Amino acid sequence: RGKWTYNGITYEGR
Repeated sequence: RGKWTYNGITYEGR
């Protein structure tokens, strides 16, 4: 956690 990547878009939520 904290990191989500989808469609090449990285998203570090927490």
